[PDB]
Amino acid sequence: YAMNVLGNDWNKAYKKSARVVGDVIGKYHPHGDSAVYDTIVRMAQPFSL
DNA sequence: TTTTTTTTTTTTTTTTTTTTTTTTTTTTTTTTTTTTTTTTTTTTTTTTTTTTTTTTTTTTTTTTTTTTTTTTTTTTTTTTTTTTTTTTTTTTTTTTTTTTTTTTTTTTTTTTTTTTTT
Repeated sequence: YAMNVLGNDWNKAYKKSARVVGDVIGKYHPHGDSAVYDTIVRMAQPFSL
């Protein structure tokens, strides 16, 4: 939801992971960074999903 | 106004314990030295027809010493018991998976101050 609200569309240019993690932690997820980034890393990598 | 009782932290330095620097013994690790395997070719060894004079088996008969034989008494064999080892259920502990809670370190760059050595 944070990546959709930011506008991280698949055909648009990339955005840094720090901005997305900061936006998620600031707005939606109250559980602090370094665990949202692990979920993002797992969702990105092709041998896990 | 002078004088009298009591209380504790310090002059403490010494005894006990703890912490921190040390170096003998069995378990790793790199080296040299000896067991394995594949090619060349090479004189050398070795596979297969022909002839040949040989020397051991099969007609026949003989005996004697190993094959018959019965029996006493041993002694290896088997029985029970118990110990030692092997092997497998049982239990315990530890590790990895993915979202969470927490933290912790090493260096550049300059300029100024402490803090030891000569």
